[PDB]
Amino acid sequence: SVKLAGNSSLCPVSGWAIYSKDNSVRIGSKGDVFVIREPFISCSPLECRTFFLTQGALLNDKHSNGTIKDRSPYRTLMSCPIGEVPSPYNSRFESVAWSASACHDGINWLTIGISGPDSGAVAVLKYNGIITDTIKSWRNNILRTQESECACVNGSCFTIMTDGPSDGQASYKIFRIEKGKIIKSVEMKAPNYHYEECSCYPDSSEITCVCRDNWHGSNRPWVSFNQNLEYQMGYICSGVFGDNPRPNDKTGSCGPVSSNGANGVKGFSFKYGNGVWIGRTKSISSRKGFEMIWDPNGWTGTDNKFSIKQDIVGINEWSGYSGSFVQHPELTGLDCIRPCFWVELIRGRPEENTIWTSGSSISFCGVNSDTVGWSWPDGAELPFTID
Amino acid sequence: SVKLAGNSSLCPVSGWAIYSKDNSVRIGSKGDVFVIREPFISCSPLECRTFFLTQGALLNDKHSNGTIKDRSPYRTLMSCPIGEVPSPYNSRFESVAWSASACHDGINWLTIGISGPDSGAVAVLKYNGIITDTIKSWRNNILRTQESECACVNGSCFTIMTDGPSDGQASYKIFRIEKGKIIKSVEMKAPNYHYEECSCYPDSSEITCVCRDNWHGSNRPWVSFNQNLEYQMGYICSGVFGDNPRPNDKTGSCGPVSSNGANGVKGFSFKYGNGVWIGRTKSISSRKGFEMIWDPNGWTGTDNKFSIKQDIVGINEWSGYSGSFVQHPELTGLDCIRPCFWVELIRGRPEENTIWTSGSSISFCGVNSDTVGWSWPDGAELPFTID
Amino acid sequence: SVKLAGNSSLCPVSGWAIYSKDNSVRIGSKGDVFVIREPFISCSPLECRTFFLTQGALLNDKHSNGTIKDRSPYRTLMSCPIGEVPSPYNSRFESVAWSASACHDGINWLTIGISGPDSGAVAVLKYNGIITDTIKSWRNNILRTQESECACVNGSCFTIMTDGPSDGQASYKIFRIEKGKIIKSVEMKAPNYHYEECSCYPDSSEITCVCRDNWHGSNRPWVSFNQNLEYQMGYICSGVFGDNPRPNDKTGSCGPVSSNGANGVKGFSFKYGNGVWIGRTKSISSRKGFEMIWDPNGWTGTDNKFSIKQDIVGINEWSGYSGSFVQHPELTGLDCIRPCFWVELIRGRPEENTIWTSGSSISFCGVNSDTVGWSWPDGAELPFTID
Amino acid sequence: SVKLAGNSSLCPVSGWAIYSKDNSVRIGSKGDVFVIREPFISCSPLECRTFFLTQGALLNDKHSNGTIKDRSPYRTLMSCPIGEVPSPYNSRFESVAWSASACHDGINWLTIGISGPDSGAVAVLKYNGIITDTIKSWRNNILRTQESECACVNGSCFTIMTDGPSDGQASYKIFRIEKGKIIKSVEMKAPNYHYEECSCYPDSSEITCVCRDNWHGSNRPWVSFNQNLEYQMGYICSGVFGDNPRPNDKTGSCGPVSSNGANGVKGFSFKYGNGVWIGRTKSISSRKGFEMIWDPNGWTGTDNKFSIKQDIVGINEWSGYSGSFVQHPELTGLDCIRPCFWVELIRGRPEENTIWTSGSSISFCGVNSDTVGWSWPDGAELPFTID
Ligand SMILES: *[C@@H]1O[C@H](CO)[C@@H](O[C@@H]2O[C@H](CO)[C@@H](O[C@H]3O[C@H](CO)[C@@H](O)[C@H](O[C@H]4O[C@H](CO)[C@@H](O)[C@H](O)[C@@H]4O)[C@@H]3O)[C@H](O)[C@H]2NC(C)=O)[C@H](O)[C@H]1NC(C)=O
Ligand SMILES: *[C@@H]1O[C@H](CO)[C@@H](O[C@@H]2O[C@H](CO)[C@@H](O[C@H]3O[C@H](CO)[C@@H](O)[C@H](O[C@H]4O[C@H](CO)[C@@H](O)[C@H](O)[C@@H]4O)[C@@H]3O)[C@H](O)[C@H]2NC(C)=O)[C@H](O)[C@H]1NC(C)=O
Ligand SMILES: *[C@@H]1O[C@H](CO)[C@@H](O[C@@H]2O[C@H](CO)[C@@H](O[C@H]3O[C@H](CO)[C@@H](O)[C@H](O[C@H]4O[C@H](CO)[C@@H](O)[C@H](O)[C@@H]4O)[C@@H]3O)[C@H](O)[C@H]2NC(C)=O)[C@H](O)[C@H]1NC(C)=O
Ligand SMILES: *[C@@H]1O[C@H](CO)[C@@H](O[C@@H]2O[C@H](CO)[C@@H](O[C@H]3O[C@H](CO)[C@@H](O)[C@H](O[C@H]4O[C@H](CO)[C@@H](O)[C@H](O)[C@@H]4O)[C@@H]3O)[C@H](O)[C@H]2NC(C)=O)[C@H](O)[C@H]1NC(C)=O
Ligand SMILES: *[C@@H]1O[C@H](CO)[C@@H](O)[C@H](O)[C@H]1NC(C)=O
Ligand SMILES: *[C@@H]1O[C@H](CO)[C@@H](O)[C@H](O)[C@H]1NC(C)=O
Ligand SMILES: *[C@@H]1O[C@H](CO)[C@@H](O)[C@H](O)[C@H]1NC(C)=O
Ligand SMILES: *[C@@H]1O[C@H](CO)[C@@H](O)[C@H](O)[C@H]1NC(C)=O
Ligand SMILES: [Ca+2]
Ligand SMILES: [Ca+2]
Ligand SMILES: [Ca+2]
Ligand SMILES: [Ca+2]
Ligand SMILES: [Ca+2]
Ligand SMILES: [Ca+2]
Ligand SMILES: [Ca+2]
Ligand SMILES: [Ca+2]
Ligand SMILES: [Ca+2]
Ligand SMILES: [Ca+2]
Repeated sequence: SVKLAGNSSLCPVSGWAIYSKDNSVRIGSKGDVFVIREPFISCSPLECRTFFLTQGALLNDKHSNGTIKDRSPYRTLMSCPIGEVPSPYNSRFESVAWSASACHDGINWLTIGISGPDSGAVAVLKYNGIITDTIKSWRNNILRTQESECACVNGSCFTIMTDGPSDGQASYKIFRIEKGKIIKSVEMKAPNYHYEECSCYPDSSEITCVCRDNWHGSNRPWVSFNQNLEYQMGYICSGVFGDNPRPNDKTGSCGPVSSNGANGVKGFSFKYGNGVWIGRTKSISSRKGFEMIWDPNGWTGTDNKFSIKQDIVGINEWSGYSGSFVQHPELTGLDCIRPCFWVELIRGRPEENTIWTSGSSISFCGVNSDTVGWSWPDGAELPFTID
Repeated sequence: SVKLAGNSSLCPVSGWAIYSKDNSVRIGSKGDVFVIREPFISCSPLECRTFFLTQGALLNDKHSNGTIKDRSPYRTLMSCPIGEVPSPYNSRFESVAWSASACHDGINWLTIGISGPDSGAVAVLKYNGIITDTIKSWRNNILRTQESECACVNGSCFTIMTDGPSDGQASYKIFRIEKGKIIKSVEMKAPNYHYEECSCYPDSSEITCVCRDNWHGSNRPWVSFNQNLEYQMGYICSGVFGDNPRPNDKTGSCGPVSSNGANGVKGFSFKYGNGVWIGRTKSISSRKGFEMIWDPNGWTGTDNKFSIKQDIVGINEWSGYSGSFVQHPELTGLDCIRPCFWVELIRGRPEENTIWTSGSSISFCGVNSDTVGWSWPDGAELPFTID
Repeated sequence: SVKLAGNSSLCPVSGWAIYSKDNSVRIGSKGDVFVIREPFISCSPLECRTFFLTQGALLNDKHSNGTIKDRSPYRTLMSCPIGEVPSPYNSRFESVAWSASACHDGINWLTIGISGPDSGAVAVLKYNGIITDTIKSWRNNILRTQESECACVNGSCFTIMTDGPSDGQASYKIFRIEKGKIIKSVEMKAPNYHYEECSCYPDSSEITCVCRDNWHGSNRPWVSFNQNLEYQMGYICSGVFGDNPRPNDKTGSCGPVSSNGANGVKGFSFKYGNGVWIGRTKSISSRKGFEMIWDPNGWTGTDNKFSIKQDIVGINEWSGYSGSFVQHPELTGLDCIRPCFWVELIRGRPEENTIWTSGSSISFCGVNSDTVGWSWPDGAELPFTID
Repeated sequence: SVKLAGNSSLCPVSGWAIYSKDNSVRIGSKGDVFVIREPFISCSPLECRTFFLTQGALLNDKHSNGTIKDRSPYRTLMSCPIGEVPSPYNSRFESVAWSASACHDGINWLTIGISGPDSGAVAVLKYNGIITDTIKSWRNNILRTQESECACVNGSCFTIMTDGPSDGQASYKIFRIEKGKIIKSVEMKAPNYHYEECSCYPDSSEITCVCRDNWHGSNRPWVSFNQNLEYQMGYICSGVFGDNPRPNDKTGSCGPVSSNGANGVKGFSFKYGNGVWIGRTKSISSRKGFEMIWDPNGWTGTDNKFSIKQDIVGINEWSGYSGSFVQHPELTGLDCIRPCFWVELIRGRPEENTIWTSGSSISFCGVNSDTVGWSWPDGAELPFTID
C-alpha cells in the first residue's frame, strides 16, 4: 500500500464507455434494497465502491414514507461494491449522515458524514472506519459537503463544505485532511458566488472542483486550489449551461448567469485547458435525460458551439444528481488520471405518484476508443405495491 | 497480532461524536432481521463488531411472539459488523446464550455465553470460536454476566458474574481469563451491595466496572480491580443518579441510594479522578431518552451540580440498556484508551402494543473536538403487520 | 497448512457443553432458508462448518412439497459456518447429492456426494471443490454413505458405503482416500451384519465407526480399521440400546439384538476401552428427545447399568439423526482429539401435519468441566403458512 | 499467480460426472433470485464461477415481465460461485451487457460485455473489473459474442464476435486479447458459413471453437486458430447433428446441412483427432432433454454411428443453451486440460404460460471413471404466483 501520487494529468477522452448499472429500484420492487439518494463512486487502489446515504428504510416498505425529506436522524452513509444493489446483506456501514463525502488516499478510506442539527450540524470524519476528527457548523444553517468523492494527493485529501443560505450568499471553506485529521482550512473570499455539492478531482498534483450554484447561477461555479489551499474561483464560461434548471443554450458568462439560476442540481465537469467535458440534463426545467458534451473552448469561451454530444439517458427518462470520480494510475496502471462519472436516476417524489423517493445509478468511464450514445434509464414502472 | 497492552489511561473527552446507527427495527419491518436484545460493541485491533443475543426469530414473524421473555433455549449470541443490521445473511454465530460477554485480547476473540437452566446455568467460554472452559451456577438462581464487553490487559481478559436473587443480596464473582481459560476467580465480600450487568473498561493497566443495582440502589455500584483480582468497591456518589428508575437529582450517597433503588437498567460511567462521565435515561421512571452528563466531582461528591450535558436521545423516545466499549490504541494509533458507549433502543413490549420486543442500537465515541446534542431515536412506527 | 496427524487419543469427557444451535426452521418461517436434512459438522484446522443436503427448495415455499422423499435430482450438498442458517446468501455449494460425506485432511476439503439413479448411483468425490474421482453402485440398490464426517489420518481420509437392501443383508465397503482419489478399498466379510450411515472418528491413528443396523439390530454395529483397511467388526454390547426404534433397556448382546431391530436412526458412540459414550433418543419408538449416557463397561458388557446421563433434548420434542464430529488438536491446541456430536431436529412429516420435512441442528462438545442437562428443541410451532 | 500455459492436450474422457446444479428457478419461487439467461462457467486457478446476463429483475416480480426479450438497457453481466443461485446478496457485478464472454488468463479476470444499440453496439472489455478497451459494431446489426468462456493461452485470451444478419451471411471476426486490450483482429473469409455463440476451448496451445449456424446449418460450424489468428474453418461432419432444431440423424455433411438448418441453439463439442464428444438436445424440434454422444469418427465421418450415449436431461424436460468450459492443470494439478460443460435449463416463455423467462444451470466434468446417465431437470412447477 502506497499513498496516491495524484501527480499525472487527466487523460483526454473521446467518449464515455458504460461501467456500471445497478437497477436498484427495479430489483427493490420485491427484494431487500435500501432507500437511498446521493449515491457516488470512489475507488481504492484495489476496488471501486458505490457510497450512498440511506434513509434507514427499504423500498416498498412503509418506512420509505416521506423520504423526499433530505435530512433525518435515520439516514446513514453505507457502501457496497460497484454495480451491486445497496442491500443490508452486502453493504458496509460507514457513518450516520445526511450529507457526505469519501475517498481513499492510497492506504485507507476517509469518510466524512454530517449529522448535528440544522442548527449546529457536526461532520464526523472516519479514517479506516475510526472517528478521527469533527467539525461543527459555523453558520448554524445546514452544514453540508460534496455528496461525491474527495480528492487525494500525496497523502492529503481535500474537500469543500457550505454553511448558510442556499437562497443567498453562504460561506464556503476548503479543507486539507491527512489520515482523517483536518490539517488546515480556509474561508473563501467569494462574494456573489455560491458553492454546493462540489464534484472534485485531482489533476497534475492540484485539485479542481465543479459545483452547484443554488442561488443565482445556471452555469456551474468552480474552484481550484493547490495543496496549501491557495485557491482560484470562477464560473464555467461556456454557453452550454451545465446546471438544471437553466436557460436554453446561448452566449454564456464567466460570472453567474442570472437567468434560471435559482435552484440547481449536483453536477460535474472536467477542465482541459480552455476545453471542458460538460455533463448535464437534457430537459432545461426538470432532471430528465443526461448527455455528455465536449466544448473545446467552453471553459473560457462564452459561445454555445460544441464538438461532441453523447447520449447517456433518454430525454423522457428521469435523472438526477451527477458527479465526478476518478480511477488513479495506481489502480489502472495507466500513465494519467482516468476521468469517470456517475449518474443518479431519481424515481418517486416529487415527480411521480409515490410515497417514497430513491435512486439508481449508472456510471461511465472516459475512453479514446469507440463509444455510442444510448439511454440507460432506471426502468422501473411506478407506482409500487406500497404505492 | 500482539496482545493488547491496556496500559494507557482513558482519554479525557469534551463531547460524544456519533459513531454508528443501525435502524434495525425499521429495516426489519419487511427485511430479514433478527429479534435481538442486549446488544453491545467490542472491537478487535482491526474491526468493531456489534454482538447481540438473538431470540432465534425474525421481526414481523410469528416466532417473535412473547419475546419479552429474557431466557429460552432458542436465544443465541451472534455478531455482525458495526452499523449493520443483525441478519442471518451477514451475522457470525458465536454461542447459544441468554446472557453474554465478549472481548478481544489482541490475538483472538473470547466469548462467554450462558445457558444451563435457571436452576443450574452453565457459561460456555469460546476462544476463537472454540469451547475452552465452562463454569456452572453456584447459587442455582440465573447465572448471569455483563451483557457488554469484557476488558483485556496483557493477555488477560476480566469479567463479572452474578448468581442469586435480583430482589436481594446475591453473590458476585470476578474472573481472570487467559485464552478462554479461567485462570483465577474470587467471591466479593460485598454485603448490602448488588451487582448486575457490569459495563467494564481497562484503564492504566487495571479494570473498572460500573454496574446495575437491581436490589435497592438508584446510583450505580462500581468495582475496580488489578490483574490479581484484588478488588475495591463502592457506589458512585454523584447526585446525578445514573440508574433507571431513580429519584429526581438531589444530594447523593456514596452507598446505595434506597429511594427508587429497586429494578434498574444496564448502564455505564467513566471514572476520571474525582470526576465522572454519566450516561443515563432522561425519564426517571421508564427508559425514555438518553443524555451524557459530565460531573467534574461526581465520583466522590454527593452534590447534583454538573458542568456538561449532551443530548443523545429525545426524552419522548424509547431507550434501554447502555454500555461501555473502548477502542484501544492498538486499533486507533492514539496514545490513550478511547472511551465510547452504545445505546439500546428497545421497541415493542412492555411499553408498546406489540407481541414482540427488540432493539436497535446507536453508538458514540468520546472526542475533544466539537460535538452537538440531538436525538437519534429508533424511529420505527409501531405496531407492525404481525402487530 | 499441515496434514492432520490423527495420532492422539480421544479426550476423556465428563459432560457435554453446548456449542451451536441454528434455529433454522423458526428463522425459515419467513426468511429464506433451505429445506434440508442429514446435516453434519466437520471442522478444518481454522473453522467449523455445517454441511447439509438441501432439497433445492426453501421453507414455507410450495417447492418444499413432498420433501419427505429422500432422493431426487434437486438435492444438493452445501455448507455454511457453524450455527448459521443454511441460506442461499451464506452457503457454499459442494456437490449434487442425496447422500454425502465430508472432511478436511489438514490441507483442503474432501467431499463425497452421491447421485446416479437408485439403479446405478455414482459418488462424486471433490477435493478443494474439484472432481477428483467417482465410484458407481456395484449392487444397483441405492449406493449410500455416512451422512456425517469422514475421518482423516496422515493425509488419508477414510469412509464407508452401503449398497443393497436396507431390509436384509447388503454389501459394505471401506475406502481409503488421499487428496480426493480412492487409493484402496475392501469389501467386508460381514454376514448377518448391517451397516448404514456410519459416524466415524479417528483415535490413536486408527478409525472407529459406529453405524446403523436397519435390518435386525437395535444396538449399534461398529467397525474399526487401520490405515490399510484391516478391519474389525462387532456390535456394541451395552444393554443401553443406542438405536431407534429399540426395546426397553435390559441385558444386551454383542451381536444384533433382534427385538425392534428393524429400521433405525443414524447415530454415534465413542469407544473408551471397555466404556462407551452413548447418544440416543429418549423415546423407544419415535425420534423424540435426546440424551447422553456414559456406560463405563458398555462396549463389552451386556448389562444396562450406566453412570452418567445428560439431558440434551426433552422427551416430548422432536429429534432425528445424530452423528459424531471431532475437533483435532491442530485446530484446538489440545493434546488429544476432542469428541463432539451434532443432533438433527426433524420437523414436519412424517410426524406433523405439513407438506414438508426439514431439520435444525444443535451441537455439543465434550468437556471435563461442569455441564448441565436441559432441552434445546427446534422450537418452531407448526404448521406454517404454506401448511 | 502465473499465466495459464494452455499447452497440454485435452484429457480423453469416458463419461461425464455431475459437478453443479443450482435449482435457481425453484429457489427463486419465493427467495430473491435474478432473472437470468445465457449462463456460463469459467474458472480461475483458484475457483470456478457462474457468469450470467441478468435482466435487472427478480423472479416472481412484475419486473420479470417480458423477459423473453433478449436485449435491453437493464441487462447486466454478473457472477457468483458455482452452484449458488444468482442473487443480489452473493453476486459480483461484472458489466452492463446483453451479450457477453469471460475468462481468466491465470492472473486476473477478463470480461467482455456488449451494449450499444442494435444500430451500433459497443463491447466493453474489463480486466480485473477495470475498463481496458472497447470495440463497436462494424455492421450495425447486433454486435454479439460467445455467451461462454473465452480461451486463454500464454497471457493471451481469444474470442469470436458476429455482426450482421442471423438470417443470412454475416461477418465474423476473431480477437486476440492481452490484459483486456485487443492486440490483433482478423475478419474471416467464410462465405456461406454462419458463426454465432461460439463455445471455445484451448487445446495443445491452440484454440478450437464450436458454434451455432443460425442461417442454414443443422450441424455445427467450427473454427480453429493459433495465437496469430491464423484460422481454419469447417463444419462437424458427423451425422449426429448437434444443433437444434435439426433433422433426424442420418448421413451428415462436412458443409452446412441445409435441412432444418435455420435457427439453432448455442452448443459445444470437443474435437479429439477424428473423434468428437457431441452434446445436444434430445428433441429435434424444441430444446428438450440433453445427451452426450461419443462419435469416434464424427469430426470427419458423415455416418450416424456412435459408440457412447450418456443421459443428462430427460427428453420431456426443458433445456436450452449449452457451452464448453475447461479446468486448467494450473487449477486441477492434472497433466492435461479437463473438458467440462454446462447446460442452461430455460423455464417460462416461450414454451410455458408465464410472463417471464429464466434459466437454471447444471454442469458436468469429463472423467474416465464410472458415470451414469440420469435426468437433472430444472424441476420447478410453473406457473408461479406472478404467473
Ligand atoms: C405515509 O405518511 C403519511 C403522512 O403521515 C400518511 O398519511 C396520513 O395518514 C394518517 C392516518 O390515516 C392521517 O392522519 C389523520 O388524518 C386523517 C384524514 O386524512 C384522519 O382520518 C385521521 O383521524 C381520524 O381517525 C382517527 C383514528 O380513528 C381519529 O382518532 C381521529 O379523531 C379522526 O377520526 C388523522 O387525523 C393523515 O392525514 C395522513 N397524511 C396525509 C398527508 O395524507 C400515510 O398513511 C403514510 N403511508 C403509509 C403506507 O404508512
Ligand atoms: C402469540 O402467542 C399468544 C399466546 O399463546 C397467542 O395468543 C393465544 O392464542 C391461542 C390460540 O388462539 C389462545 O388459546 C386459547 O384461548 C382462546 C381464547 O383466548 C381459545 O379460543 C382457544 O380455544 C378454543 O378453540 C380451540 C380450537 O377451536 C378449541 O380446541 C378450544 O376448546 C376452544 O374452543 C384456546 O383455549 C390463547 O388464549 C392466546 N393467548 C393469549 C394470551 O391471548 C397469539 O395468538 C400468538 N400470536 C401469533 C401471531 O402467533
Ligand atoms: C403438494 O403436492 C400435492 C401432491 O401433488 C398436492 O396435492 C395435489 O393437488 C393436485 C391438484 O389440486 C391434485 O390433483 C388431482 O386430484 C384432485 C383431487 O384430489 C382433482 O381435483 C384434480 O383434478 C380435477 O381438476 C382438474 C383441473 O380442473 C381437472 O382437469 C380434473 O379432470 C379434475 O376435475 C387432480 O385429479 C392431487 O389430488 C393432490 N394430491 C394429493 C395427494 O392430495 C398439493 O396441492 C401440493 N401443495 C402445494 C402447496 O403445491
Ligand atoms: C406485463 O406486461 C404486459 C404488457 O404490457 C401487461 O399486459 C398489459 O396490461 C396493460 C394494462 O392493463 C394493457 O393496457 C391496455 O390494454 C387493456 C386491455 O388489454 C386496456 O384495458 C387498457 O386500457 C383501458 O383502461 C385504461 C385505464 O382505465 C384506460 O385509460 C383506457 O382508455 C382503457 O379504458 C390499455 O389500453 C395491455 O393490453 C396489456 N398487454 C397485453 C399484451 O396483454 C401485463 O399486465 C404485465 N404484467 C404485470 C404483472 O405487470
Ligand atoms: C509521480 O509520483 C511518483 C511517486 O512519488 C514519483 O516518483 C514521480 O516522479 C511522479 N511523476 C511525475 C511525472 O512527476
Ligand atoms: C505499554 O505497553 C508496551 C507494550 O508491552 C510497553 O512497551 C510500554 O512500555 C507500555 N507503555 C507505558 C507508558 O507504560
Ligand atoms: C503426532 O504427529 C506428529 C506430526 O507428524 C509427530 O511429530 C508426533 O511424534 C506424533 N505424536 C505422538 C505422540 O506420536
Ligand atoms: C507447458 O508450459 C510450461 C510453463 O511455461 C513449460 O515449462 C512447459 O515446457 C510446457 N509443457 C509442455 C509439455 O510443452
Ligand atoms: Ca442553479
Ligand atoms: Ca464553445
Ligand atoms: Ca423478504
Ligand atoms: Ca436500581
Ligand atoms: Ca457534582
Ligand atoms: Ca435398528
Ligand atoms: Ca453397563
Ligand atoms: Ca423475501
Ligand atoms: Ca441451425
Ligand atoms: Ca460416426
